[PDB]
Amino acid sequence: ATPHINAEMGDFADVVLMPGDPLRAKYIAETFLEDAREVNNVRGMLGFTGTYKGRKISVMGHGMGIPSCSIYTKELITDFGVKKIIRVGSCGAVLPHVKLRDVVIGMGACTDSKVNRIRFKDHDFAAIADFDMVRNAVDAAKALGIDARVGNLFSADLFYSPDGEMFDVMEKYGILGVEMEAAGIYGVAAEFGAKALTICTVSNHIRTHEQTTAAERQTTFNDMIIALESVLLGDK
Amino acid sequence: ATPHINAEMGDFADVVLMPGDPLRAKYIAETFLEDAREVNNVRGMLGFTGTYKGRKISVMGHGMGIPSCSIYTKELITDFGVKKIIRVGSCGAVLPHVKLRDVVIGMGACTDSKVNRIRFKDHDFAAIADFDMVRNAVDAAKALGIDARVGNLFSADLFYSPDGEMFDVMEKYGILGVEMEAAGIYGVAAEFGAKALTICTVSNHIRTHEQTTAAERQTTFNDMIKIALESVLLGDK
Amino acid sequence: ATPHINAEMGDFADVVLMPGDPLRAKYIAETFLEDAREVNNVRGMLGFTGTYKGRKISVMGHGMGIPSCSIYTKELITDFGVKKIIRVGSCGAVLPHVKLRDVVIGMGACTDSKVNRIRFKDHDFAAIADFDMVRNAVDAAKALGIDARVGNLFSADLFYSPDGEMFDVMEKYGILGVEMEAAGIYGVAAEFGAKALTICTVSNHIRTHEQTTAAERQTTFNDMIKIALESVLLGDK
Amino acid sequence: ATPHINAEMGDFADVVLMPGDPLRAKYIAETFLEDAREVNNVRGMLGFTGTYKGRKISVMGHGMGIPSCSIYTKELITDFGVKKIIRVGSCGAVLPHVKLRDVVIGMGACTDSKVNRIRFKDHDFAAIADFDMVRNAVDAAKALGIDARVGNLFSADLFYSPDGEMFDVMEKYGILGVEMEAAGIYGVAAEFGAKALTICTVSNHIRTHEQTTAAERQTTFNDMIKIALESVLLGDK
Amino acid sequence: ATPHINAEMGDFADVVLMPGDPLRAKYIAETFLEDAREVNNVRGMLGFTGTYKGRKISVMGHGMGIPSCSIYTKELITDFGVKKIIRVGSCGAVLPHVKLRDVVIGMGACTDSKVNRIRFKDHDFAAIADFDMVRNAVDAAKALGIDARVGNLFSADLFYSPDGEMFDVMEKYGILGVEMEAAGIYGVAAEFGAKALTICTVSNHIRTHEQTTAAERQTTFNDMIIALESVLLGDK
Amino acid sequence: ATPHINAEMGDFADVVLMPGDPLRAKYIAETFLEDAREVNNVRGMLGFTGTYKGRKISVMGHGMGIPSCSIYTKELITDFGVKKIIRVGSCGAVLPHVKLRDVVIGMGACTDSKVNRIRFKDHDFAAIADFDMVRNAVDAAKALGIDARVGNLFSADLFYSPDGEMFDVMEKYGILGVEMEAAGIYGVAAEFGAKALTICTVSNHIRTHEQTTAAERQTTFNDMIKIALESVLLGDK
Ligand SMILES: c1cn2c(n1)ncc1nc[nH]c12
Ligand SMILES: c1cn2c(n1)ncc1nc[nH]c12
Ligand SMILES: c1cn2c(n1)ncc1nc[nH]c12
Ligand SMILES: c1cn2c(n1)ncc1nc[nH]c12
Ligand SMILES: c1cn2c(n1)ncc1nc[nH]c12
Ligand SMILES: c1cn2c(n1)ncc1nc[nH]c12
Repeated sequence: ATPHINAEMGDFADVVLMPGDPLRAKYIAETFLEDAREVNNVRGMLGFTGTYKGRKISVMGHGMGIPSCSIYTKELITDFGVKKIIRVGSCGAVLPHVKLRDVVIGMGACTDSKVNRIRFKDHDFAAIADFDMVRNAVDAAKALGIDARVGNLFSADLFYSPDGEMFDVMEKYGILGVEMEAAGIYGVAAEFGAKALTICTVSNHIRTHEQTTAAERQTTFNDMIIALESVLLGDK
Repeated sequence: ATPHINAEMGDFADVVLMPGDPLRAKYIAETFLEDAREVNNVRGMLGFTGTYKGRKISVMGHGMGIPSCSIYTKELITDFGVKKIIRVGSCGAVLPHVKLRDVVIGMGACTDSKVNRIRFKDHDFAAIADFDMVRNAVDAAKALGIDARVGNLFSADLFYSPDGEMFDVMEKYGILGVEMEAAGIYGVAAEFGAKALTICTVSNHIRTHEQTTAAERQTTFNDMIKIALESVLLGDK
Repeated sequence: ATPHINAEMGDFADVVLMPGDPLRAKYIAETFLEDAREVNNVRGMLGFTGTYKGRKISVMGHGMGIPSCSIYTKELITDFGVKKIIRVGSCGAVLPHVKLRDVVIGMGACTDSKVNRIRFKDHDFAAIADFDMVRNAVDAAKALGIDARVGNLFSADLFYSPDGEMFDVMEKYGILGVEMEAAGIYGVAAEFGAKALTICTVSNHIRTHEQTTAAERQTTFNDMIKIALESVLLGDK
Repeated sequence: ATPHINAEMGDFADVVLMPGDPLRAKYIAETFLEDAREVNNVRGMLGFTGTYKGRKISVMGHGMGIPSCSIYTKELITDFGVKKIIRVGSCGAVLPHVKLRDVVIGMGACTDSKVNRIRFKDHDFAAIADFDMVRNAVDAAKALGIDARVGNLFSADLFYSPDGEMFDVMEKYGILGVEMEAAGIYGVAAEFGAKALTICTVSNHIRTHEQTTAAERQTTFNDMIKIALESVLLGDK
Repeated sequence: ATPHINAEMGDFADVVLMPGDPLRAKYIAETFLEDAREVNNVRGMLGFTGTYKGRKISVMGHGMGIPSCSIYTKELITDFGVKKIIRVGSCGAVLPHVKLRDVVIGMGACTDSKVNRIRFKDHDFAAIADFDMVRNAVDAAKALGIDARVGNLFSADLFYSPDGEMFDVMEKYGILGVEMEAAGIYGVAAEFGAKALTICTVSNHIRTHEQTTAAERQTTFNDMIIALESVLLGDK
Repeated sequence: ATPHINAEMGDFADVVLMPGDPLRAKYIAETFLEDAREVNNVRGMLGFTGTYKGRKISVMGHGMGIPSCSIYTKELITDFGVKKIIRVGSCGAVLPHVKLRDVVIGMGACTDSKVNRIRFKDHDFAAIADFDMVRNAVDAAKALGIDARVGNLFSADLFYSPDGEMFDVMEKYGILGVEMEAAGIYGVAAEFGAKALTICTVSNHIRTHEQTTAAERQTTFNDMIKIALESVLLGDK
């Protein structure tokens, strides 16, 4: 057991899918995993282990923000044998050609957090996904007939930014989606020698809004959960 | 409703005690409040409203880290008429003369986050509590016979910090507790125009490596809660 | 003797009021102390020791700016047994509801100096006063019938700042007064192990451009001095 | 023409290979392209346009260092309709398991340069390659019987860095190769909306050394150019 | 009158010599200026105007540190018509070949202050003297048979540094003297369009100490006060 | 030999002239030196050693940008006993009174590069020339009937900067010329204990433009080389 996870080695699979919302982890285990057992409830951060097409898989919330997800991904890597983290989340778009319900894969993650500068002697650490995990996700999306955009996310510390001028900057430099975790998870994965990937669905357009239905949005969220099939591709 | 709270104006008291652990908010409402009703469960961040000695009072988790609690404290302040936030958390100690379950009152909060530099044009913003709230908490602690140190906390972004040497610097400058929120809450309170205070219980020593359990963290920090609730009463006078 | 003070251990009281203007220290000693003797004139930085209602008390200028007052507060703390520094200065106001001769108590001090980043590994050090000293000053002000706001000061390196827009940011974040020392004094107190507090009199408004004379700045700020001296008396209890 | 390229729109293919050493451009054009024509000579930075298996390709050196290649890549993109840039060159390795003449593909590039912080309001821009170009290079290498590593480069401003400890940090965080351009090319690509990739062969080990021979550095260069060119044809799909 | 100088246009010469110590300004007026009148005493920061070989010259303290001297040099430039500031001060040496009582001329001034980054959009502003003033000082020292070193000073914010490792850095990069004002004065002079020069005598060796006599040290201080003759050379 | 210079100790004079454009080195050697011999050719960066009025001089180009010239100047100083480096090149002007083909001598060099902050523990290093070399150049120019301005250069990392407002700041603080190397050469000179100077002719005005012709840029280049070479003889005293 670690200070934020009341579990033991073996309780997690060597791959963990992580949404921000602990209730969304419950949704995923119940919708997609067979024989799911709950393996953590400390601080309400529900985590589960079951099987997908016979493959052992865990899913667990990571909370909002780089500091929260850094705790959980660290402890999973160093104390529960986890090799792969797949964040499965929502993001806001700044580019006009990125539409509601697009699937975005973060090959890199920009940030206004200081955590990677602290790690990297105040220089620029390029916070990146594991390439093979990216490729597995692109291929799994193709097999399902979904086109995924691959590029940069931006991991914000302030959901409610006082700036607002920073969204123009993100647009100018081609940021595909704004969320709050990827850069921290990629930093954790480099620091402790594991592999990580962030996939997001566009849940709003920070400029404008666009228009869809609940059924359509929930369909795309389930499409993202690509993540499970990418694991199977990785297993080779 | 706000993007992270499914409630309406009036569901929250004008004062909200906030631990990081939503299960601890649930424990506070069951143990200390009367007629406690649940007013939020979005993302599992349980929030409750009830009364303490007749005073309407809410309690709601804020999650771990400056970005998490920044979301919740903002929405409480801008859409639910919340005037005072009292964070009631845990912290790790670096000073030798600070032992487990000691109560610390962060008049100020150091940080290695960039959020206040982003608000303050890259200068030093002294993240501070409301003075009257600090004094209320000190007086309530004296009336309860509970010791409490008043000083600087350090709000860390990395619970698992790769810079162990920074603990020596925290120690040198008298930091009473390492937690993960205060400096961001004080920044929100200033940005959005309310008042805040962080009280913490020392739950582990970073040097001695003695620590309290996860079950103890959510259900044994009762002195802190009493200080927090009684300090509201003094503030209402 | 230290490199900037020609005196010996015992010449200073354990509490030193310090304005920036050495002529103001001279005025304080003549007007408020009894049996005042001069204990330093190096570089014209006049310092005096006497008694206030029987309590040994010193007063000495610290010069303008964080680097100037850092020298003097350091030497007082490390070679003259000084335990408490009470800065008694002037400040410029940015908030509309803050008028000339208002008294401000800096529980914290923002700054655009780099000195605390250099002490604190480039992180945010919340430069704060001693809590008991702040409360002493608040209580002494109430007993004297003098209003006083408690909050953040901003310690500027550039009196003539080329960034006028930073005043808007100070205003947004509730900065009660722009002066040039508090954040450095609070940093010295923490580094070298003593306690400090800055009290300031609003001597000009940065927006309205109303200002007090240079002669008024050195001889009309009497309410502040009374608060400072009486707060020491409360602290001795 | 532009300040550093004396040519007209249309003289360059939409894909440009860029070695560092400008003398290698003429080599590539004569060894791997058909029907090559000279399209630039300003300050000895020779450029050529030709075909590889019918596909229009240009090649031109970029100089050493982020400021140099930032100039040439910008002008190609904004004034010559270039859509893809492939930098081909050498790097030094810090990882014990990365060996001399290994092929490294920079999906990302760390840097100690300030150029991206100037672009990105002093936040962290992740300087990344175009994903399809990365994958094209991996597959083209595979088809040539070459396993290629994919991960982070580090683009150093100072070949002779005074901070020997940074190489240990690079190794801790998995940096595959040290060179001097990738992060700057990636930033320009993002700034003006084109696509870029850096491929490097390991020419030396910062740990120990025992560098490579002459015919080995000839075989290995040819493999890298072959990989880059076949990757373009894969990108055409 | 300005907020820190109780004087009027005309009261100062268009060149001001400035030591840190207001008592040292009094010493200089009394030792070197004819018909000296005191023209400022606000905050005890004594300033004087007299003549040197018939040339009108002022001298005035500037206090310790960049923030203090920035106030006084600013107000002198924008409100009293001053064109040239010559700081005349003491510095500590870090180089082993820089000896006690060497005369050091700051063609540039390094600093750990943030004031020039604030002025210069967070980039590196090279805080420099006016070249002609440097050359006049070198020539005046030569005519007096004194060899002056010209190079970098370092302007510290903390006389009592918590670092201490920074002195090795200054030594490595050839810093001739450590004081507390030059970089701020050069920043003021660029910002408001005036000219400035810092001359220092080495009053200690931050490593080791060396050994001289009071009479010898006071002789070298008077040699520095070079400054007066450099003005006359500047007048052409 | 060094990684970028295939030569031996003694092949270079103790004084090296460095243009940016490497093709200018052969020009200088053939036009102003006697008995010139080729001493380097690695990646087309030709170097030559000869005499000017009996004085041994070398010339070799430095590439564009701080990282490029930092490599070559370092290796010359640490491995070829070089004592003085004179960079000769062009710059852009922001000041209305600085005119095309004016000669500018960089007593100091501002920069938006991070290299000196990496050297100087993130403080402000003033990147400065050697004073005697400055004065030698002024006097040599005077003797040729050329008035030369002396002050600050700005060494830009990005020729194509995304912050158009920085040119206004440069103009406010008196920058005489914008180029891309001076501050980096000055930092290397200080790091390894040698002497350096950058001389520039104004080739364009950032304000407006209306650049210079061909025979004008020929006359002006020759004047700059003449100034640099006569300045060396003045330095020999
Ligand atoms: C603006 C929007 N936004 C954000 N800032 N951060 C995270 C996020 N997730 C969905 N939408 C988001
Ligand atoms: C070491 C300990 N520690 C920490 N670092 N950060 C936050 C925190 N909360 C309780 N204990 C904590
Ligand atoms: C504007 C005003 N102002 C200032 N900036 N800094 C320090 C200070 N002391 C009194 N008044 C002050
Ligand atoms: C150490 C090594 N090294 C470097 N630093 N930078 C660029 C580069 N290219 C090959 N080898 C290199
Ligand atoms: C160490 C020494 N030192 C200093 N730091 N700063 C200014 C100064 N003037 C003389 N000696 C000095
Ligand atoms: C604008 C202009 N400019 C520049 N930025 N950098 C270097 C340079 N050399 C000549 N002209 C230049």
